[PDB]
Amino acid sequence: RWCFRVCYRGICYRKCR
Repeated sequence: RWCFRVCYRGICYRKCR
């Protein structure tokens, strides 16, 4: 599962496809 972390305004969330 490819997961990457994205930070938005400090909110760092992880998207996984």
